[PDB]
Amino acid sequence: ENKVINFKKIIDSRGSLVAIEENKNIPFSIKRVYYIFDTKGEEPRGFHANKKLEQVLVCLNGSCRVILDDGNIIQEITLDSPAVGLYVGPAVWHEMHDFSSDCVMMVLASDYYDETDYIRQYDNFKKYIAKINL
Amino acid sequence: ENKVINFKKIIDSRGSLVAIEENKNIPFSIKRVYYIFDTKGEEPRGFHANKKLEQVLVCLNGSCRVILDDGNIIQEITLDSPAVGLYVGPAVWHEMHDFSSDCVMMVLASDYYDETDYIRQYDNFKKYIAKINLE
Ligand SMILES: Cc1cn([C@H]2C[C@H](O)[C@@H](COP(=O)(O)OP(=O)(O)O)O2)c(=O)[nH]c1=O
Ligand SMILES: Cc1cn([C@H]2C[C@H](O)[C@@H](COP(=O)(O)OP(=O)(O)O)O2)c(=O)[nH]c1=O
Repeated sequence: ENKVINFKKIIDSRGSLVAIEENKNIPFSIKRVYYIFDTKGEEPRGFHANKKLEQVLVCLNGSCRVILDDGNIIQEITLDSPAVGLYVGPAVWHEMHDFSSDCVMMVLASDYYDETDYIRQYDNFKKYIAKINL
Repeated sequence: ENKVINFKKIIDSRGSLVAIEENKNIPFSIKRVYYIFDTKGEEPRGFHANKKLEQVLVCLNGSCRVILDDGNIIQEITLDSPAVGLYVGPAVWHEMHDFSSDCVMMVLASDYYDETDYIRQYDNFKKYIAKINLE
């Protein structure tokens, strides 16, 4: 199961543009937009999962390597094009690594920041899935 | 003052984080998120106004020099910080200039793209506004 989303990209003498509409070219309604920039150090991030939240992750500059695990398959994806979106469904584990220095990462979430929706134990994630599986 | 937006930025060992939340640190509901990149050239962008659309421009990388006009007064602000947003309301003429080479410009909008919400002629815009004032 592929999670990548290629967005229609407009081009011209001016540059590029990519438009992202809730419930249109994305499975959900947008309620939060966030982004990580001016990164340093060599520690990855993420390593969590969400029970309700739905997201789409995009690398708008530079690139970063993403690992997705839906409890079925672990997928690794290097993002380095603002035209490629990565769908991170509920009950899916994710991690960011290899954040280039000029990297800008953006995330579109379907819901406000909720610390309580966050699974922080890979192992617990793995379990939560099982149950889900029955 | 009512146009410029200061987003709470989070800085740590790892980097910086900024989260925008519909109707939280922005006056409207996000229906679409668009962005410009891989720019090049010396021909600007924008030069129109929208009738109902509410927007917010954010320079995620490099810089951009923007112009605003609500018919009334003219304003200019150079967006170069991911933490700064710029509110662009209905009936506001606008222009984007000087995109740095490494510029990423993002825009959060109230609704989906709609070719018909635009005013691509300044005079009509001016008119548009006049017509409004009377009201
Ligand atoms: C993603 C996100 C983060 N934040 C805050 C949460 C933290 O205080 C900070 C970064 O945390 P985050 O990278 O999500 O997790 P961690 O605890 O491992 O650092 O940014 C928000 O306030 N809202 C959001 O939507
Ligand atoms: C902003 C935006 C533009 N577009 C497309 C429509 C146009 O063919 C193209 C150009 O955007 P625009 O700058 O608005 O106009 P113009 O090309 O006349 O200067 O972008 C979308 O499809 N969706 C969007 O959300």
